[PDB]
Amino acid sequence: MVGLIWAQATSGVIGRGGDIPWRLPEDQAHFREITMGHTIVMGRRTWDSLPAKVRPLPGRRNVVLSRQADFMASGAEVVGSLEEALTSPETWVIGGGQVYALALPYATRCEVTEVDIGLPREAGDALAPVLDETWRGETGEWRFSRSGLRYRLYSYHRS
Ligand SMILES: NC(=O)C1=CN([C@@H]2O[C@H](COP(=O)(O)OP(=O)(O)OC[C@H]3O[C@@H](n4cnc5c(N)ncnc54)[C@H](OP(=O)(O)O)[C@@H]3O)[C@@H](O)[C@H]2O)C=CC1
Ligand SMILES: COc1cc(NCc2ccc3[nH+]c(N)nc(N)c3c2C)cc(OC)c1OC
Repeated sequence: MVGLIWAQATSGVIGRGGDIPWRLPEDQAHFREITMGHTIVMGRRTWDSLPAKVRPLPGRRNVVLSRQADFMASGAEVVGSLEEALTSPETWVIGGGQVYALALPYATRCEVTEVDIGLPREAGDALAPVLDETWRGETGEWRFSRSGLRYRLYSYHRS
């Protein structure tokens, strides 16, 4: 099984300036809950985007895609392709616009957090992948963060 998990603004924006344009602790919790104890796959840029104190992501087998051969990611496995990175029976892809798009054709689950912030898609934005008609979605209800950010959860699966 290969799962994708991400948090996006309604517009599909997941990242800008090498960072995420919001803070939603409830989403961190969700991300942590789902990926804990599993293999995670992330782009080199996601790795670099991780605050120092949560890299490698504790409690998960960290795998980082990079084309750079000298690239070292302390406490993670650096690999040069998705197919070397998808070796584990249940891998969560957590890891970058570029990487969701590579990983998409292999995935059978997605966990999406939608954050209710108006943020136009911009050139350079890391963006969420589009799920075509092969996918079946379950949409959760809007909630309010302790921080007043409205957000909701979607779960997607397919044959
Ligand atoms: N809201 C959320 O859920 C998401 C938030 N984000 C945000 O997304 C952004 C990062 O995403 P993005 O900018 O798209 O970068 P990515 O995380 O998708 O990683 C891009 C890097 O991954 C490597 N990679 C790309 N595809 C391949 C391939 N086919 N073979 C070998 N290596 C490959 C390259 O590494 P290299 O250049 O070293 O060769 C490339 O530079 C950041 O802003 C981050 O904060 C991060 C994850 C989750
Ligand atoms: C800037 O501060 C932080 C930034 C990040 N970025 C990576 C990150 C953040 C939210 C996420 N939310 C979902 N639904 N899925 C993901 N794939 C995801 C990822 C991959 C992760 C952190 O901890 C996990 C953190 O501090 C705790």
